[PDB]
Amino acid sequence: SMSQVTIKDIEVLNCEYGKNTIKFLRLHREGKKHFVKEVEVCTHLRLTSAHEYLDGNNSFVIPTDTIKNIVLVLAKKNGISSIEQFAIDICKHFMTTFCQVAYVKTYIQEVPWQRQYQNGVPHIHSFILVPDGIRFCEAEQCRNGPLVVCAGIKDLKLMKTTQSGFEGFYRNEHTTLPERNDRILCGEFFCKWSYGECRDFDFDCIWSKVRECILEAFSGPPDCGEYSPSYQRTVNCIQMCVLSRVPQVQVIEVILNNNFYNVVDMKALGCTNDKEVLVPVETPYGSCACTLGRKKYLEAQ
Amino acid sequence: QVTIKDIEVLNCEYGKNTIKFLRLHREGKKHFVKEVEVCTHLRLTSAHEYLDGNNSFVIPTDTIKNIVLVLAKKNGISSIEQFAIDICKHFMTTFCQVAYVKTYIQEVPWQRQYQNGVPHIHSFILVPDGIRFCEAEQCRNGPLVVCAGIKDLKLMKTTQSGFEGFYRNEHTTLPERNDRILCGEFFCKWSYGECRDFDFDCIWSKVRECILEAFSGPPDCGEYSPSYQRTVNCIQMCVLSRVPQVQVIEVILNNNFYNVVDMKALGCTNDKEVLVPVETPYGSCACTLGRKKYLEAQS
Amino acid sequence: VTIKDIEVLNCEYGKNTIKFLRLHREGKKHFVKEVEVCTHLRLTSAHEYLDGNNSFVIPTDTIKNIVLVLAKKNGISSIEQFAIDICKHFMTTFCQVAYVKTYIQEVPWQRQYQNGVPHIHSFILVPDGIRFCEAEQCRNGPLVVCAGIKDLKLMKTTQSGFEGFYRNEHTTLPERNDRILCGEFFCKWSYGECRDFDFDCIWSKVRECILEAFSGPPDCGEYSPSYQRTVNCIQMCVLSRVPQVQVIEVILNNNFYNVVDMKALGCTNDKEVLVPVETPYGSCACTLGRKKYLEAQS
Amino acid sequence: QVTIKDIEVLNCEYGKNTIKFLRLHREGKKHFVKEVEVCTHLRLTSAHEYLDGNNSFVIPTDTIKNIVLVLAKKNGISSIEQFAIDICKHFMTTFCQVAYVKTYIQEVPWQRQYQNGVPHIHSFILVPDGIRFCEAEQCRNGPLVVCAGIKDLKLMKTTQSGFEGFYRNEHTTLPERNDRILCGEFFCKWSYGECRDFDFDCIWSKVRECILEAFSGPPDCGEYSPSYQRTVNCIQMCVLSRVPQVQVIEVILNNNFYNVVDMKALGCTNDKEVLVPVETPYGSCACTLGRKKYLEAQ
Ligand SMILES: O=c1[nH]c(=O)c2nn[nH]c2[nH]1
Ligand SMILES: O=c1[nH]c(=O)c2nn[nH]c2[nH]1
Ligand SMILES: O=c1[nH]c(=O)c2nn[nH]c2[nH]1
Ligand SMILES: O=c1[nH]c(=O)c2nn[nH]c2[nH]1
Ligand SMILES: [Br-]
Ligand SMILES: [Br-]
Ligand SMILES: [Cl-]
Ligand SMILES: [Cl-]
Ligand SMILES: [Cl-]
Ligand SMILES: [Cl-]
Ligand SMILES: [Cl-]
Ligand SMILES: [Cl-]
Ligand SMILES: [Cl-]
Ligand SMILES: [Cl-]
Ligand SMILES: [Cl-]
Ligand SMILES: [Cl-]
Ligand SMILES: [Cl-]
Repeated sequence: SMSQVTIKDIEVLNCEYGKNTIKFLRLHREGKKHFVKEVEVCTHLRLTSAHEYLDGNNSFVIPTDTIKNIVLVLAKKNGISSIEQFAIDICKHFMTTFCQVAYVKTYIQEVPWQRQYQNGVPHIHSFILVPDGIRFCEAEQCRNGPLVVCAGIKDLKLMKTTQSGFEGFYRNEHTTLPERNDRILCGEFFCKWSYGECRDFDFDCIWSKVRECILEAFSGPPDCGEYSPSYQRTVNCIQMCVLSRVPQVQVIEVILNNNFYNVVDMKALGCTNDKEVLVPVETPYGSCACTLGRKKYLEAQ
Repeated sequence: QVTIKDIEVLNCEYGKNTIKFLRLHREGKKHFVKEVEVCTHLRLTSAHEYLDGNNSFVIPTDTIKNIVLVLAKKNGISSIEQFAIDICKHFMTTFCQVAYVKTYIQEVPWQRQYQNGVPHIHSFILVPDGIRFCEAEQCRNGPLVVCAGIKDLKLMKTTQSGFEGFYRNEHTTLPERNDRILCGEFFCKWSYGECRDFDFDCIWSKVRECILEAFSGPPDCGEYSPSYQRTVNCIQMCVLSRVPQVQVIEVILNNNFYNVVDMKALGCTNDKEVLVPVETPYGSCACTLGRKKYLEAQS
Repeated sequence: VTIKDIEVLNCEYGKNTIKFLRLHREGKKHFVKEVEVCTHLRLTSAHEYLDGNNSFVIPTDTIKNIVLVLAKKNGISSIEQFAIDICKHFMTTFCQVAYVKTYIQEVPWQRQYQNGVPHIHSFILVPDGIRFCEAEQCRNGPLVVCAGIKDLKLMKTTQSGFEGFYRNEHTTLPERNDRILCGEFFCKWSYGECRDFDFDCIWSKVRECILEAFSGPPDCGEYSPSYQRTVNCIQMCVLSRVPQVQVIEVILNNNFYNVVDMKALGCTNDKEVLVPVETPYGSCACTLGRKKYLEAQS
Repeated sequence: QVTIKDIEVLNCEYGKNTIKFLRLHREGKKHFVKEVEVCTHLRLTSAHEYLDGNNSFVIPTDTIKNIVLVLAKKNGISSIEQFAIDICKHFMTTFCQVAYVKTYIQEVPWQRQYQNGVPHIHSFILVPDGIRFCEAEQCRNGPLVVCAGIKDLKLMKTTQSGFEGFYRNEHTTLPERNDRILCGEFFCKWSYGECRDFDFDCIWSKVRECILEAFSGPPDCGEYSPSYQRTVNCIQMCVLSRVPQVQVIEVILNNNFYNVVDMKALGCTNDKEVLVPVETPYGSCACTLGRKKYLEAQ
C-alpha cells in the first residue's frame, strides 16, 4: 500500500532500558569485625515518552551511566540492611527524582559469601564463596501504582535417592516411558514469591524461613522421607508448605528443572547393576512450573 | 610430498572425558552418594592407528567408559583417590599395549541435608565450597603416583593485605597500598608420590583446613599479607609443615582487585564503604614447592 | 518418727570393680580386652531396706556372674557395645529393675612391636589416658551411652598466660603471659541414643581433638589466656569435628610450676628450674550441649 | 638406766625425699623438658646430733634441696645418671662431715605430642610405660658407683607360658599347667660400677629393648617360658649378652595369675575366653646375676 511505514502506522507496545550487572561490595566495620554484602544489581526504566527511539531526540533520557551512579551513591549513603530494602530505596529514588519515569524495576542478587570459622569461632574479616542457592529480590513500581517486592532463590539443586516415582500417566503410541515407583529425584529449583506492598517484617528472617520450608517439603521427615508421585506433586508440596508456614507470602512461583539418573544396564559387561551406578541425563531435561496465589490477595485487586 | 621417515611422533594420547555417574550405597534406610566426573587417558606402545590406519591395538574410548562404570559397581568408591588408583591399575595390568595411564576425578559436592541437626537418610543439597579432585598416573615400570587437590576455591579477606616496596619503572603507575581486599580463586594440587599408608579423606580435609587457616590467619586478628605471592607461600609452608604425606604442592592464586570507587564528582566521600571488583584483566601467581628429600630420592 | 514420716528419695545397689580379660584368637594372633565393670540397679520396691524382705533382690554375686557370662557369649567388640548388652540384659531379664547403669573402663594394654613387627601374643601396659564408657536406662525410657577419657595428663611449656583477672585486697597473684600449662583432664561426652557408628573410631577421633585443641598446631602452638579458655577450645573442637557428640563435660585439674627464686643462692633462674605445686590445686569444669539436642529431650 | 657407754650406733642416715622439679631447655621455638624426683641421703662422720643434741656438723635437709636445685640450674641435666654423679661429687668435695652420699632419681615420663607424625615444639603427654630411675652412691675415699633401672614395667603374654614338674607335698594343690597368661610387673636394676665412658640414654634404651625382647620372644611365634624364674633368667642373660656396660643385674618379677573362670554352674563352657586376675595374694621372684670378672676384680 505504502513504500514505508511512518510513526502514524506503528504502535510502541513496549520501550525499556537500564543498567545490567552493577557489581559492588558494601563493607561495614564494627571495630575490627567486618561485614560484607556483595551484590549484582539490574535497574530498568520505562519513560513516559519514546522520542529517543521515534525522533532521535535524547532530551528526556537519563543515561544508564547515571543509573549506575545512583545505585552506588544509595549503597554508600543508605548501606544495605537487606537486598529487598535496597531494591525499594532504588525504586523510590527513581520515582520521586524523575518525572519522566513511568516504571522502574530493580533486580538484585547476593554473591553467596560466608564468614570463615575455626572450630566454631567466627573470623573477624575472612570469607569463603559458598553457592548453595542464589538469593535474589525484585522491586517494581508503575507511576501512581503500588511498589511491589518479590524475593526468591535460584540455582538451588536438591536430590533424594528414593521416595520418588512417576506412574499412572497418559499412554499413547509414542509413550515408551516405563512405570517407576523408585528413582532418584534430582531438581534444580527457581523459587520466587511476592510480599505485595507488605513491608512490616524482617526480610532476612522471612527469606530464611521460606528456604527452610522448601528443603523440608522437598525431603520429608529425616527418619523416613515422603513419597513423591511426580515432580509436579513435589512442586505443589513445596508451595503449600511455604503458604501454610509464611503468611507474608501472597503468591509463589516454583520451577523444577529435573535430571533423570538412569540405572546403567551392565548385562553385556557381565554385571547386574542393582541401582548401584546411575548416569545423569542433563539434556534433554524435563521442567515443570506452577504459580499459586492466596484467593484473599488476588480478590483484593 | 612429506613421508613417515621425515617426521618424528613426539606424543600420541587418547581418552574418554567427562564420564559422569553417581555410586549409590544403602545401609538399611540410610543412603550414601558419591557422584563423580572421570577422565581417563592412555598412551599406547605403538601409533599404527595414526601412521597406518590400523586399529588392532586401539582400546575403544567406549571401553574406557565401560571399565570405569564396571569398577565403580564391583569396587564401590571409598575415596576418589582409591578409585583413581583402581582405574590406573586395571589398565596397566589388563592391557600390554598401554605405555601410560592417567585418571582425573572430581567430586560433585553433594551434602546430606539436616533438619533440626538430624541427618536426612536420603536427601542431599549441592554445596560447592571448592571442588575436590584427584589424579593418578603410571608409566609401564614406573611408580603409580597419586595427587589430590581443591579448585574453584574463592577466599576473600577485607583487610590485613597490602602490596608495597615493589620494583619501580616509567610504566609503573600502581600506588603502594597497605590495606586492600585480598580476593583470590585458588587451584591447589599436591602429590603423595607412592605413599598410601593413610586415610585419603582425612588427609584431604587436613590440607583444606591448612589452606583456609594460612590464608585467613587467627580469627581474632588475622595476619598481614604483603603480597598474593607471600599468601601462596604461607599456604604451601603451612601444608608441608603439618602434612608429611604431601611431597610436592602447587598453588595458583587468581586475584580480583576491589577498587574503592572515586565518588568525588557525585558529591560523596567513599571511606572503603563501596568497592567494585575488577574481573578482567586479572593477576595470577603460581608456585610449586617440593621437599628436597623427595626430589633427590627419585633416581 | 516412722516409715510414714520418711520419704525414700533414692535406693541403689550393685557390683563394683568386676575385673576380667576377654581373650580372642585368630590362629596364632591373640587379641585382648581387659576391663573393670561396675553395674548398679534401682529396684521398683525397697522391701529389703524397709521390711527386711529380700524377695525382689538380685544378689550382687549374680550381677558379676551375668557380666562374665555375657563377655563369654557376646565377646567385646567395644566397651560401649558391652555396656549396652549388660543394660539390655537386666531390662529384659528382671522386671523388678527400674533402672540400670553400667560403667566400664579399659586396662590400657598395647601390643608389643619389635623393629616394626607386631607381636602375636605379647603386650605392655601403656596408660596415656584411661578409656571409659557408661550406659544407663530407666524402665521404658531411652538407653543413653557416654564415653570418656580420664587420668589424661597434658603439659605445654609456653603459649599460656593468665591476665586481666578480678583484683581485690586478698589478690596477690601477678599477671603472667608466659607459664607452664599442666592439666589432668576428665572428659565425658554423650552420644544420646545414637548408636549407628564405630564406637572405637569415634572415641579415637575425640581423643585426637582433645590433644590437638590443647596443644594447638605443632609448628607454633596457640596462646591460652586461661585454663577455662583451653577447656572451651577442647569442647568446641570436639563439637565442631564429631557430630555424634551431643554433650561434652571437661574438668581440668591444674598444677602450677613455680620458677624457683634462687637469688639467695647466688643464681639467676631464667625459667630454667620450675617446681610443681600439686596441693592446693585449681580446677575448672564446663558442660556444653547442642541446643537442638537439649530441646529434643524436653 | 642405759647410757651411751652400753649402746653401739650401728647406722645413722638422713636426707631430703621427693625433690620434684622440671628442667626446661629451649633451642629456638623447640622446648625440651626433663622432670625428675630426687632423693639425696647422707651419713655423717659423727652422730653428735643424735648422741649429744649438738647440731654443729648437721647440713640441713633444706640445704640438700637447695644444692639439688642449684646444680640442675648450673649444669642442666643431660642424663639423670650424670646429674646423680654431679650431686654425689658435690657433697663429697664440699663437706668434710659426709661419710657417704646416695642420690636416687626417677624421671617423670613426659613424651612429646605428635600431630599426624609431626613432633610438637612444646606440648607433652604423661606416658608411664615403665619408670626410668638411677642411683649413684659413694663412701668417702671409696668408688663412686652408678646404677640404672626401670620399674613399674607391666608386661603380659597370653600363651607360651607354663609351670610343671614342681615339688609336690601334702599341702600342694596347684595343677600342672603348660598354657597360661604370663603377667609380670618388673623392677630391673643394673650396675655400671665405675665405668662412665658411654652414652647413658643410649645404653638405658638398649637394656629396655633387651628386657621386652627376652620377655616376649620373637614376634612371629614367641618363646616358651617354663616358669616366672626362667623368664627372669632369660631377661638377665639377654641384657648381659647384648650390653657389655652392665656388670650386675637385679630383676624382680611380681606376677598376677589369670584364672580361667569355671562357668559350668552358669550353663557355659569357658575355653580360655574369660580370665580373672588375682592381684592379692601374689607371687614374686627375684634374682641378681653378676659377671665373674667384675666380682673377682673387687
Ligand atoms: O514426575 C514426572 N513428571 C513428568 O511430567 C514426567 N515426564 N517424564 N517423566 C516424568 N516424571
Ligand atoms: O600482591 C600483589 N602482587 C603482584 O604481583 C601485583 N601486581 N599488581 N598488584 C600486585 N599485588
Ligand atoms: O588460668 C587460670 N585460671 C584461674 O582461674 C586461675 N586462678 N589462678 N590462676 C589461674 N589461672
Ligand atoms: O612360674 C611359676 N613359679 C612359681 O614359683 C610358682 N608358684 N606357683 N605358681 C608358680 N609359677
Ligand atoms: Br613395645
Ligand atoms: Br600424642
Ligand atoms: Cl570455613
Ligand atoms: Cl545410561
Ligand atoms: Cl608405531
Ligand atoms: Cl540442609
Ligand atoms: Cl584499596
Ligand atoms: Cl622435608
Ligand atoms: Cl591389636
Ligand atoms: Cl610463670
Ligand atoms: Cl659420734
Ligand atoms: Cl591357665
Ligand atoms: Cl641374647
